[PDB]
Amino acid sequence: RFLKVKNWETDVVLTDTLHLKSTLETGCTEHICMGSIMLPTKDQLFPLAKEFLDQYYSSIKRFGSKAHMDRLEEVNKEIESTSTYQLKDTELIYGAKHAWRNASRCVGRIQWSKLQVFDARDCTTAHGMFNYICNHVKYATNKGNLRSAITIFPQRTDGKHDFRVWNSQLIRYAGYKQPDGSTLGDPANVQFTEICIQQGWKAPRGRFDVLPLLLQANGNDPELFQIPPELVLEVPIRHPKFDWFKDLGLKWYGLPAVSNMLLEIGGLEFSACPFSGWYMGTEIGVRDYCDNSRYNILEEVAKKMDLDMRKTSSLWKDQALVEINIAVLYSFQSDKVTIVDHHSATESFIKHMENEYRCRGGCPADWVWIVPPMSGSITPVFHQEMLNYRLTPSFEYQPDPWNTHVW
Amino acid sequence: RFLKVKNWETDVVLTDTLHLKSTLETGCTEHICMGSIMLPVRTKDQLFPLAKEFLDQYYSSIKRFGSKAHMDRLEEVNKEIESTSTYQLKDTELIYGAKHAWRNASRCVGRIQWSKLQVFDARDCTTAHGMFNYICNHVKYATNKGNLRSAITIFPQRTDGKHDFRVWNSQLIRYAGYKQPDGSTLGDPANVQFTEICIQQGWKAPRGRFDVLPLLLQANGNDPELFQIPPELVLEVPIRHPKFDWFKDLGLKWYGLPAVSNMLLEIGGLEFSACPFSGWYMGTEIGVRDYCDNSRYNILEEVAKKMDLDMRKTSSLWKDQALVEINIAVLYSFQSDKVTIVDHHSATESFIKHMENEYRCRGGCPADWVWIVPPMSGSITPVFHQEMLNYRLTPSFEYQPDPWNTHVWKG
Ligand code: HEM
Ligand code: HEM
Ligand SMILES: Cc1cc(N)nc(CCc2cncc(N3CCOCC3)c2)c1
Ligand SMILES: Cc1cc(N)nc(CCc2cncc(N3CCOCC3)c2)c1
Ligand SMILES: C[C@H](O)[C@H](O)[C@H]1CNc2nc(N)[nH]c(=O)c2N1
Ligand SMILES: C[C@H](O)[C@H](O)[C@H]1CNc2nc(N)[nH]c(=O)c2N1
Ligand SMILES: [Zn+2]
Repeated sequence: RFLKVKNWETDVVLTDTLHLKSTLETGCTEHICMGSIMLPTKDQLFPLAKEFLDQYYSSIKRFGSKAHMDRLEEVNKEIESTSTYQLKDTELIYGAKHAWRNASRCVGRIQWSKLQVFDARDCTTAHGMFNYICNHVKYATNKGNLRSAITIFPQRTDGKHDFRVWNSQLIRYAGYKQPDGSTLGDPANVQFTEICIQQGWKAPRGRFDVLPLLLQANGNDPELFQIPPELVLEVPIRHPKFDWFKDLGLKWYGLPAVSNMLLEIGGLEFSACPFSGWYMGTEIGVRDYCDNSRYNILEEVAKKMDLDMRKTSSLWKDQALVEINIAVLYSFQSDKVTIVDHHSATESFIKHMENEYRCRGGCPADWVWIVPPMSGSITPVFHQEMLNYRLTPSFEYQPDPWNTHVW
Repeated sequence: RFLKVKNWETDVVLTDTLHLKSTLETGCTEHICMGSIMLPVRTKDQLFPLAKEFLDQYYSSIKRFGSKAHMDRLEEVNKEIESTSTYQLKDTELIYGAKHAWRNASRCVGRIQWSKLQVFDARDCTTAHGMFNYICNHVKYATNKGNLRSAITIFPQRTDGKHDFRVWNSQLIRYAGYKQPDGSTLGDPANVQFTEICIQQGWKAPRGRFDVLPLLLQANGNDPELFQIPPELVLEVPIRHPKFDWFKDLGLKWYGLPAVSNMLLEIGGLEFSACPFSGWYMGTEIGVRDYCDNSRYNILEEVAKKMDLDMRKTSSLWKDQALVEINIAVLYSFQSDKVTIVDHHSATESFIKHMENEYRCRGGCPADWVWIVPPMSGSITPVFHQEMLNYRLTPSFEYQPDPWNTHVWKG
């Protein structure tokens, strides 16, 4: 019931007690572990609201106060009457920050308290949504000095009036299938890129075409909008030692901005809540560039290095992987765009974890996602035992809109 | 109940039904995953169900379930239990059992080799000297002049737990580690405590950086005895790099034979507390963990210095750059000396094929992702993108406490 987590590199042991407040289920059972699986009414709503407001007033050292009691009362009133309720701005801000704080797969949570929250609950149209997203992007990019932010659109009602951003990130490159069987651009977006064209997008059929936004307001049909290019800060990729690198023609964007998740606060569901921070180097260089199902350029970089690609045991893949990540980190720092290497980030997360164990009594963490895709065991998170469980408020996954949307 | 696992690189989906035959716990609950946690006297009462369950498996595998041969064996075992509180495995059962323990080892990326395991029955062993001889023969056979062969040696099973056989070493071959007055460490930091135990037990320590530890062997619950493995039986590989001539000057070498000796083999309710098993190394085990862990030989610094990497900011990825060269060197050295070894790309690719095969013919393959995924270059191996189910089948290898923490000293 009270749990121990050991670091095996430093022998340090923390005691987790926060997990006893775990509400949601994990997929796992006493018989089977699923830690590596990617995705496993009025009555319902009242307790959910109470649990939240309780922890809120607790955080502000005003638990059991009349302000607490009165709010619990008032929210209770509003639910019995309207079958839902609205969050005060302070609650909303607390809720968003805490959903990040509870994101077990996020290595960047040491920054959790410095989240800019833009309240877009007054939004009513796709054009209104577009305005808010543009402003989000601009605030967050900040000429390269990136800042964490979330923009929150109206909460779900009867499920027929959902607000959705159909893109998975605010900023991604298009994917096109070629007649010659291969793929141009980003293969991960071939379907979304189809839907865009299917909805009227004029694709320049290039390799790094910033996708248009597809915005759905109030359960309506989704509309297309192009982000002003001047707001999409991109970084050309060069190597600090290999001149030929530039010739590969690689660039990537500076703003990672997740837009398809569902924010749940106090039993309320915010289906459109795009949020952004800044990249860890490996996300781009390792995943985006070198994954087979992506830009998959390892072979090309390897050939320009003239490494022996005759036998896997020359580790040419690994050698190429390193230069590529060296270059990505190099380009961003050169262009003065915020980015963090996997060493510094994981070290930050260790400090954060210790902080959370000390001031909160634990920190839900998912080892499978915290450990970077390269160099895993030379980072301190590798040797860190972690406990995974789900606390609310939270970001949850949600189905792709196109499967759901009644047209 | 069916369970689906997906590969996100290939979209190959698999169905698990094998998890239904799982009985042991995992550590996880509906409200917590402990999947990244490293660690999660038996009566006639629970013993016979365990016996029966095993013998049913065994006779299914040889296509003789429900046979008279099957039934007589059950009644044989039953009577042996109620009259002697334990029972003895036939040799055929012991072999079947050890192979399956490996096959069920959810943390082992090397399980594709599981059917080819030489099993040495050391159950007639009664003394430490007898243990030394068995272990020496295991090492000689397994090493096979560098053309390594998988093997396991099985010593007598636990009885009342007051007469255990144990190998006190964690691996049959390992380098000493000595803590110095100034706080630093000579040798392998992982083995400091064991080295001390040995030294206390009368081992004369050469005190170098690559001293092969002696065997500390407990037979029948008696106090353990020291034995030195004959050096001619200890295959070692000088580490050098194919491009970097200064690399040999680092003075590194490693032993060829990975051989785990502190685990507990459970078959049909029987506990075999001494069961050293060995295979061959995956490159990263040496080049990533043994050399580059902070709490091990920690040569990342020096290698990076000699490559003259930019070590002022970690953003140069000097740590990663050096890590790769060390692993290239480990592979290059073993291959050049014709000592069997596998790189992490070949190993994980093979495990993936094995796994898919296990799903088809067997209905599943329990796998611990946290352990299967290699400790460098993780996402450019196919296992990174593979959803895996973890659960516990028997027979199995279990951890067991260190013997110096439980042993009752005789004198
Ligand atoms: C500020 C710097 C940030 C860094 C360095 C960072 C880093 C990461 C990384 C590396 C992942 C792993 C996902 C993958 O590799 O595919 C991740 C996931 C995640 N991050 Fe953070 N992030 C940052 C900001 C944020 C912010 C501002 C939020 C929310 C307010 C957030 C919420 C999440 C969530 C919910 C996930 C899990 C998403 C999923 O399940 O796919 N992150 N983050
Ligand atoms: C023959 C080639 C083999 C290879 C390449 C191999 C590879 C590995 C690796 C890399 C690990 C994880 C090690 C680590 O944490 O550093 C492992 C774990 C394991 N292997 Fe294998 N192995 C092989 C043979 C065997 C054999 C013959 C057995 C038993 C008969 C076996 C049983 C196990 C067990 C029980 C574990 C879990 C160890 C632990 O929890 O500490 N392996 N294997
Ligand atoms: C804010 C942020 C910063 C950062 N450095 N990295 C990410 C991760 C982006 C990201 C990571 N993993 C899965 C998704 N998807 C969108 C959510 O649904 C699954 C796919 C997105 C997000
Ligand atoms: C047989 C075999 C082959 C191979 N290539 N690699 C290993 C490594 C097994 C291994 C890895 N890590 C810790 C332990 N220990 C044994 C259990 O107790 C802790 C030490 C064992 C074993
Ligand atoms: C905390 C975590 O479980 C621990 O560091 C594990 C992670 N994965 C591992 N994987 C392997 N192969 N070997 C290990 O020792 C570990 N250690
Ligand atoms: C199958 C496996 O769970 C899948 O590849 C996971 C593994 N770990 C990950 N870790 C991060 N950071 N991001 C990911 O997308 C994944 N994918
Ligand atoms: Zn689990």
